[PDB]
Amino acid sequence: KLCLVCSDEASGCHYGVLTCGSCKVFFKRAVEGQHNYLCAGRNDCIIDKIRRKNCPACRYRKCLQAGMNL
Amino acid sequence: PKLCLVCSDEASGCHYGVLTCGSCKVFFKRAVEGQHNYLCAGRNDCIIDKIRRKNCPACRYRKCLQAGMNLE
DNA sequence: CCAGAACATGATGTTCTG
DNA sequence: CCAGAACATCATGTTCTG
Ligand SMILES: [Zn+2]
Ligand SMILES: [Zn+2]
Ligand SMILES: [Zn+2]
Ligand SMILES: [Zn+2]
Repeated sequence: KLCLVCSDEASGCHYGVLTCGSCKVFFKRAVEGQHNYLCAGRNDCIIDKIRRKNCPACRYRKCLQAGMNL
Repeated sequence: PKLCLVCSDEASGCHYGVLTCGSCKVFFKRAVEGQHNYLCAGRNDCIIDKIRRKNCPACRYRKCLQAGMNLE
């Protein structure tokens, strides 16, 4: 039921992992994109339904640690 | 000189009482009028510079107020 | 049911206007 | 020179399509 990356309502098993739709397409664009994402914090941001917008670097990192893969 | 007191980018002039760049100018005005409720994902002390200022509206808004920005 | 594209919408930053 | 609106361009998220 819950996205393992942002804890929003999950939609299905995506890229190996139970995630929401927004996290699905974020992760695909991160991996297949340039993107030199820079954290404004300490590389340990909270990733929420809301706070996931704030830090792509941490969102992407949390995706990987969740086992998201192509 | 001159530098934005909010994000350290080049200031374009004195806006809402403070030396700021144009982007911080419109950001502030947008924030003090808008919805908004912003949430920090870090520890309420994010680095706000030209690079990172898009990351944390909450901290950028905070720096705007600390610098003394206001509508009058 | 899922990947990937598309189509809205959001958030931002520069330019134009008063 | 500055405020506010308008325009353009993102990043993000939902819906359509394979
Ligand atoms: Zn998610
Ligand atoms: Zn971060
Ligand atoms: Zn600024
Ligand atoms: Zn912050």
